[PDB]
Amino acid sequence: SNFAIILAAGKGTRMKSDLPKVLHKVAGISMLEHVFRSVGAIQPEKTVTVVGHKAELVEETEFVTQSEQLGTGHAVMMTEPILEGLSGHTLVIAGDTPLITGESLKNLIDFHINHKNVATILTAETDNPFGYGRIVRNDNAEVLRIVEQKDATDFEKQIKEINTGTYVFDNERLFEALKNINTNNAQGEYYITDVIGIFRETGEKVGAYTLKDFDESLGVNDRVALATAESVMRRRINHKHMVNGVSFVNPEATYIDIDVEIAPEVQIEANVILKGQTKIGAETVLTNGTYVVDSTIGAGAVITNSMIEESSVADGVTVGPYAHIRPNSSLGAQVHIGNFVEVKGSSIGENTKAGHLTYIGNCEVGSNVNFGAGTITVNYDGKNKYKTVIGDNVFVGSNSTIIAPVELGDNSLVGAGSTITKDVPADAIAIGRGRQINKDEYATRLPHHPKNQ
Amino acid sequence: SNFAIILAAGKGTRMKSDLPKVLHKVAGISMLEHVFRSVGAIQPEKTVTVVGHKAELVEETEFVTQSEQLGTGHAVMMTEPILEGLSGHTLVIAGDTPLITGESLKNLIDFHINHKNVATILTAETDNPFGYGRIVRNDNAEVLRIVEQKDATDFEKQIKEINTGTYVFDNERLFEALKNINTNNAQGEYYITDVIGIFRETGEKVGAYTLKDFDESLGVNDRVALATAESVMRRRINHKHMVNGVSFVNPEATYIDIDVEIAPEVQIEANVILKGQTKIGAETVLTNGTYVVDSTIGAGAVITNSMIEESSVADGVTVGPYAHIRPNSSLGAQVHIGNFVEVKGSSIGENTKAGHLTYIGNCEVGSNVNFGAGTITVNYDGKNKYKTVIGDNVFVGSNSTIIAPVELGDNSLVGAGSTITKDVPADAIAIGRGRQINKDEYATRLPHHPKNQ
Amino acid sequence: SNFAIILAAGKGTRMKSDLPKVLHKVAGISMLEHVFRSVGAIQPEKTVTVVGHKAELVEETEFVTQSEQLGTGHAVMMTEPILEGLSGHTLVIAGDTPLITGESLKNLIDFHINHKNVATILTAETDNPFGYGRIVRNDNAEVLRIVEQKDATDFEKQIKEINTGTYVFDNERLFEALKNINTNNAQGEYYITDVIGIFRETGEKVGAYTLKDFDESLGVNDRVALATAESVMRRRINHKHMVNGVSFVNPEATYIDIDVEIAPEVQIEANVILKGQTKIGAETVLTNGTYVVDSTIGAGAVITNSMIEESSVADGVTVGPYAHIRPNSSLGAQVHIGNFVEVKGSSIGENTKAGHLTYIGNCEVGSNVNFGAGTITVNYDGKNKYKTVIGDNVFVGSNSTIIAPVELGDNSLVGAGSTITKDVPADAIAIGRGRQINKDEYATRLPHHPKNQ
Ligand SMILES: CC(=O)SCCNC(=O)CCNC(=O)[C@H](O)C(C)(C)COP(=O)(O)OP(=O)(O)OC[C@H]1O[C@@H](n2cnc3c(N)ncnc32)[C@H](O)[C@@H]1OP(=O)(O)O
Ligand SMILES: CC(=O)SCCNC(=O)CCNC(=O)[C@H](O)C(C)(C)COP(=O)(O)OP(=O)(O)OC[C@H]1O[C@@H](n2cnc3c(N)ncnc32)[C@H](O)[C@@H]1OP(=O)(O)O
Ligand SMILES: CC(=O)SCCNC(=O)CCNC(=O)[C@H](O)C(C)(C)COP(=O)(O)OP(=O)(O)OC[C@H]1O[C@@H](n2cnc3c(N)ncnc32)[C@H](O)[C@@H]1OP(=O)(O)O
Ligand SMILES: [Ca+2]
Ligand SMILES: [Ca+2]
Ligand SMILES: [Ca+2]
Ligand SMILES: [Ca+2]
Ligand SMILES: [Zn+2]
Ligand SMILES: [Zn+2]
Ligand SMILES: [Zn+2]
Repeated sequence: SNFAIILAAGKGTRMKSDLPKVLHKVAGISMLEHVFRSVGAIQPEKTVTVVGHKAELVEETEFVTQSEQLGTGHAVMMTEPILEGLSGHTLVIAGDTPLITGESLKNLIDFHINHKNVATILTAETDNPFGYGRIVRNDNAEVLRIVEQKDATDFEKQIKEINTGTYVFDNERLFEALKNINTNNAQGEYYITDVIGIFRETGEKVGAYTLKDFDESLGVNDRVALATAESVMRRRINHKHMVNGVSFVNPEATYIDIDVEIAPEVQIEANVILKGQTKIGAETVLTNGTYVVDSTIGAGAVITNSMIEESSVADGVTVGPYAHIRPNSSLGAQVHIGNFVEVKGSSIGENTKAGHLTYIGNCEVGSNVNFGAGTITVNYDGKNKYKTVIGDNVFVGSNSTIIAPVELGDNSLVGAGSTITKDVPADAIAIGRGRQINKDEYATRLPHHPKNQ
Repeated sequence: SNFAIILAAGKGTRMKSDLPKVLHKVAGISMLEHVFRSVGAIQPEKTVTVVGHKAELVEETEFVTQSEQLGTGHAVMMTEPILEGLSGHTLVIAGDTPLITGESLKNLIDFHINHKNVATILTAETDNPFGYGRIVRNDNAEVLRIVEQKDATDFEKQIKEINTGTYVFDNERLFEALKNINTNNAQGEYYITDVIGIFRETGEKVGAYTLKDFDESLGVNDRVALATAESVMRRRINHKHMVNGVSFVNPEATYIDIDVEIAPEVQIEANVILKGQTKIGAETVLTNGTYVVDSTIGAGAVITNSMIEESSVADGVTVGPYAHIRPNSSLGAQVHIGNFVEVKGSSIGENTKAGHLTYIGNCEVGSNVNFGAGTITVNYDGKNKYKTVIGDNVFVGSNSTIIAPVELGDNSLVGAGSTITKDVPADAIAIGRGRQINKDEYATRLPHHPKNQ
Repeated sequence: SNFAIILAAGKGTRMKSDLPKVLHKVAGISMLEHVFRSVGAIQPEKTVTVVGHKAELVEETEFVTQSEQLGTGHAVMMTEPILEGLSGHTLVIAGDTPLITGESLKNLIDFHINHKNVATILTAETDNPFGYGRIVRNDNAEVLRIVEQKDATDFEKQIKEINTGTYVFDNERLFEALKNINTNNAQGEYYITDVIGIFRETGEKVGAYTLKDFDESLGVNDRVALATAESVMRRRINHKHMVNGVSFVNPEATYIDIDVEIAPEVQIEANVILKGQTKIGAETVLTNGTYVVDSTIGAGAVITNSMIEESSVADGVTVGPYAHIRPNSSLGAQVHIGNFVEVKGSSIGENTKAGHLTYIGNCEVGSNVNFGAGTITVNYDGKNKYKTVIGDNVFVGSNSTIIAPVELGDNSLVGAGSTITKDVPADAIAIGRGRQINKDEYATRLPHHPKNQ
């Protein structure tokens, strides 16, 4: 009953990009993927995407290639093999209108079914319709035709209802009308709007469903329009989170990707970034500058101005300010990671604290461990990485240098300032540092001394 | 002459919160506290706040409890014991309209006094009055009644003047009208708007004072409206600071709490956060990402992308970028705290420099001290914290580990890379590190060496 | 044919500033410099700037001083010596209207030439013209006069076309009309608008060119208007970059100075700051919080939440998060600078890595060097700075302390935790640290041990 054609071969010159236009991201997914999601709401039996140059990349729906730019008519014709003969209602939508909703496309197909139209145009009203196709209606307010700006009479220029370039067609007629135009065109290019002209010649019924919101119809041709799309999608996402019980200091300046999940009672300061497959648990606090990519954060956590990537963070964890949790990290329940701390490829057990100026790389760390300020786990020799194992209740002295592969046994202490080259037994202390020597009056000889300035 | 009732027991379902609705913060204080401040402008002899569930928490004005949700009429009746019999003008205001100003409530009470009204409604005009109570006026433009959306005739739906749910009543009549409705209601619930209906029955004079600004009347029911309130209050606060001589790169994206004080000639970049009892002195520069909580900052300071909490910062101080001044710190005149430095529970004397990768905790530090990059004050043994005392003109070597409790005497130098376990006399040097040994050609054996890749 | 007078002596009381008003910056240059750039579009033979108090500072165009505030008429008269007698069209513009474009001033002078006017007023339409001079036209819609608010009839108050205080005059008449007013004034002050009154007395032809955009005419009197000017100029700059192929997550919250150059295909997250003579190469990624001053960044770089000042960054470089590249640094091709790293006054050769918690100051560093986490180059003795030279393929051990002046030879390794006081030959290792000693069961005696809590 329902088919979908997505036009993804249109010109992208004004993007000034080596990336095909429809692959440019809005809130973490391509414009094309936003259109795939809205198209999904009509439950189409077949979906055909028409691509052009760099087809391989877009493919890397059913796909067909448009090798030559001969207009939207030729584009739609590239789906003839797959859709010719079939009965039911065929949506034609651009890959560069990512703000059109599933609700809008459901209401388009229903309106078309409703009025037994051969074609239905998705229209919208704007007070500045310059450049757009105008929807011409009669006394009875039925759709007669689409008039382009260049063809518009001064009276027609007054028309505020415009063509969004989104349509539903009776599938059978659509492929019949295109062949007609193609063969009798006396010209190379042809346009999906040419089919509306043919239906006018035959008196076949064409209708228009108007979007309440003109801004939903945005067709992205450049990075100005890309940023407008980002602004609308950001507002849409953040609105949903607020209705679901998430507080935002500033939802106009908080950057949350389309698939991020956020539990009720979360508080988000301005200028928080959440990306990819990120999940935030109940009552967690995210402060200004926090940046989370493809990570799970538990309940009752506080992430202060920190960057967390491809990692798991348990309930009650405190991170920051200015901490970096790098890929394949796990922070256990109630872990504290303080300022200027980097964790990479490491598991950290519950209640463990690394408060300051510390690097934990390729470590397996137990519960109730304390990392002194300035602790470095040394994991790399210039060719290979080595694992360090740290047991429960270990006290790693400030400014210590732990050279993997070593094991620090349960309850051990590393003396502050120590270089550790060998395993430390459970309940031992290890000390690897110079003994302090004091030299009376020697500072009087040195350039910092007041007596020497 | 003036009384005030604050309705703080209304439903909060759409907030999706375990915190009562009116306690949700806007610019650093509860919505209820914003209403207490606007109510203060009418100098009320008595102020009564009606609370519901979690009453203890809101209490933790005079307070009365509404154990049962029987409507705003029952809410106002919970103040009968305290206000019954008294003469003068009684403001009724919701705890969830935090944008209404003192100026607006002064102009409401004056307008009511003016026209010897028995009731005055605070009204506003909007082009989308759907859902609101409509204010019905006559040829003479006097207020006849309030008509709810569900009762509105199609002609009444056209009315753009709405009820904000803020009122002034002649106190005597108000408690008389409520008893009447309560006893003869033939129903459980009753509404403050029911009193306006009764005055219509008796021909008692009801007037309306219209807000110039409809957006001032916002009643917060969800976190969408909470963020709108934050946006308006942020704009209001930042406007006041700009008129008072504070420059903002972007006042729509700068987050300054309601009671923060900012001297003239301060320059604030976008995305600065100032919270609580914070004070900023003249000509100080705050750069993007700066976050200050409950701190005093002097004149001619430059805070670059740094977090400062419960601390005092003197004139001429430079902090950042990426520094953390933690609670109970004092930075003396012209102190420099550079990148990746944490100061906690420490006093730092004038002209002292800690430029890099340093932790200063539980230290008393003198004037003209230099902390080398990588210096750690070690203050914690896993149970107790210990104090370090550092004298004037001390040179603390890079990458040194100072294990409290020790004293570094005036003009002393700690050798770079030293572990310090013992006091250092004034004018001494202390060195606690291994002597360098060179091994010819040994690097040729190791995995980093080009010859081994 | 074209002359320009810039009025830069007007009152600045509402700025609450010791800096003269026109020197306040918008997007990295003074409001006066924005006006110099728009004035440049008319190719003036002579440009005269009238300054007042702190004249020296504005001077630190031709300049003339207005020692006494006797109005804009007296201001323009201070240019009589330089412009008296000359023929051609004289632009009069304020130093505090920085949003007026070159295109607008070209269209003003052309319109004036066009209609052989003796005067032309730059006008604009607003729905709130309160306080402004009204432009009075006739049936034929010719400009009769300028009427100030205080002189306006109720009919004249309705006029929405306002005086922006920008003009073109026939130079000869202008200086003749001013002398007339000055001598016969019976008063101290006189106004450029008084010249329009005189032309009305003589029937000399006065015309008005209307700005399409009223907001372009903003005259900055306070820091509220300064921030509005910042908002418009930020939008203008960011629009140009987007049309030129730069992606912005949020162009309303990205802070790019007027002369910053940005290659096509650059991606900029929200809350990026680019200042001064900054240049960004093709396909470079700048993430949230990045702050660049007077620096060149190559192609295919990724700057993650980092501050880069007066430095050069080659192609392929990765910086951050939370790195600080300080003045007179150079990062060679494919260099990696990781979290909590500071580079100052240092050259770093290609493919060199400093991933963590490192300070590199006054160093000459070769290619394929590895800095271990926690490495400190010690460059300062409290009086003088010293240079360290590091060769190619050097492996600088984690937590090492390199005390300048030393040279680390090609392919050398410094043992982790080492203090280095002496040169290290090429292909050597250097070790300067305590040997690890383990003490069985000693941790059982210490306060961290579970058995002691
Ligand atoms: C900034 C923050 O995050 S704060 C939190 C971090 N906290 C810390 O880093 C605190 C770490 N504390 C230390 O390093 C301490 O110096 C300890 C706990 C190592 C000192 O312990 P003490 O038992 O008081 O030291 P003490 O001088 O008694 O020495 C203990 C043993 O080690 C030996 N020893 C001491 N110093 C050295 C050395 N440099 N080399 C070899 N052996 C040594 C002693 O001879 C003694 O052995 P013995 O009993 O066989 O003779
Ligand atoms: C990154 C930044 O922030 S830069 C700013 C920070 N600046 C610094 O950290 C600079 C610190 N400078 C140092 O550590 C220096 O190495 C000093 C100043 C300690 C070196 O001083 P010098 O006097 O040149 O050292 P010198 O080798 O002469 O040794 C002085 C004394 O200490 C002794 N000594 C030297 N090294 C050691 C050691 N490892 N253990 C014990 N004693 C030692 C010497 O024997 C000599 O004593 P003696 O005269 O009784 O024989
Ligand atoms: C966190 C990150 O960024 S990870 C990346 C950073 N990576 C690093 O920092 C790794 C650095 N690695 C090291 O420091 C290592 O300990 C090395 C590579 C110094 C150890 O090398 P090895 O050759 O295994 O050490 P080994 O114990 O064999 O000692 C080598 C020589 O030095 C001597 N030596 C060892 N320790 C010391 C010492 N403390 N003092 C003096 N000499 C010493 C040995 O006696 C031997 O000499 P000899 O052959 O004449 O007797
Ligand atoms: Ca389009
Ligand atoms: Ca260190
Ligand atoms: Ca309400
Ligand atoms: Ca002005
Ligand atoms: Zn990262
Ligand atoms: Zn903090
Ligand atoms: Zn800097």
